[PDB]
Amino acid sequence: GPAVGIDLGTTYSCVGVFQHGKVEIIANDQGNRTTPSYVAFTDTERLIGDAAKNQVAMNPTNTVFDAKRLIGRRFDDAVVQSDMKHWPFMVVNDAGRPKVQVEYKGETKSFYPEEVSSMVLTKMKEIAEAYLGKTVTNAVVTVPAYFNDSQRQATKDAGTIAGLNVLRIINQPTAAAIAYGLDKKVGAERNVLIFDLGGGTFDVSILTIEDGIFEVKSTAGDTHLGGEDFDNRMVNHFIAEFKRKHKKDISENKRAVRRLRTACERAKRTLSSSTQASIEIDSLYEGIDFYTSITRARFEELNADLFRGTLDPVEKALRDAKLDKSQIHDIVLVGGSTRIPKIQKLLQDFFNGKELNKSINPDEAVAYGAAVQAAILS
Ligand SMILES: Nc1ncnc2c1ncn2[C@@H]1O[C@H](COP(=O)(O)OP(=O)(O)O)[C@@H](O)[C@H]1O
Ligand SMILES: [Mg+2]
Repeated sequence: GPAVGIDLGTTYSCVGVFQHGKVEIIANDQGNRTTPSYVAFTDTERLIGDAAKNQVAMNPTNTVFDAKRLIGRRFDDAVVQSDMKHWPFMVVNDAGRPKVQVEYKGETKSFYPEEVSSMVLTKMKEIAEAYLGKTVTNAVVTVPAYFNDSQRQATKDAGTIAGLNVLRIINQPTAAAIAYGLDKKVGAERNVLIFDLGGGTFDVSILTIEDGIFEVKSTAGDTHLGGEDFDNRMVNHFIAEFKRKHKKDISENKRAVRRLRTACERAKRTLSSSTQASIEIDSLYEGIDFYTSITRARFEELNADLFRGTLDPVEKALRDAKLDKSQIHDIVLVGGSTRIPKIQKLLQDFFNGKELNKSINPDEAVAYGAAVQAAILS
């Protein structure tokens, strides 16, 4: 069976395979080309991917996500301490190692973060296998450039327990560059900036490629800035609107909020191609159907400060790598949030009209690159 490339993301994962000189990003059962990094446990089953995310609103304590934030980390870790204050599922301490605790089939169980990630990895494997019609064994999995030895180990382990022979763990920025062929030798040093604005993390990496050898000169970003924050701005906006028209605050009702957030995320996606989108939610609060809409203009202004602040980490990355705007040769967009028109305008204006590399869907770029690398490695 061919070796596959797997992008194990914080919010979404994606799998691609290199066949006949072309890379194919494989779609799941629901036809999506990316699958949520979600796992859910119920009375009767274990849900993974779309099925898991599609039921979070009613099973918050038993629906796990953000496992990538825990992987390879300790319970005492300040990061873990801060983060766990925001998850509806519980994190327990098992001899210094953090574990997620859920109720599966009425019984209480706990999993190490690598076990949860292995579940998502298993889903990608069977998605590839379904498509290929053959067993998938070898794989190249990607990881952020900033992951340390423990995090890389844990990611590798998540793979082995998923029945995957991890050929190699390569950095996400490097994978993105390989997708565009920016790794080909042109007899000269090339500086490339990877702008990765995903579902929950933002990362800016500056790579220097010489003779086909990558060198991460600098990196910057924010581990808590992503498409989720954009959705939230919309949510808070609609909560206020609902209160105006119906004099009813729905903030307390967790289900109404979660359903609204789902509708916002979807509208947001439409806003990247259309200038307006409608939100049609039946019986949002009590028996009130919430029918409304948003314009791209309004969306842009709701997140103006967030979008704009995106340039700060870019300036920082530049100065650390000791380069001027003019010195970077290529700029590649990675992450689902980069499909947002305002973000593309903003970055391009910053780089004085420089063209952006974005022919490959940004949320598929890393998987795409990993597949090519998997191919050569086999
Ligand atoms: N058309 C789009 N416009 C804006 N955001 C989008 C669009 N398509 C996907 N997204 C967003 O991208 C994020 C997913 O990013 P992705 O790169 O797939 O994952 P990850 O950050 O997990 O690596 C989500 O916040 C999703 O709403
Ligand atoms: Mg990503």
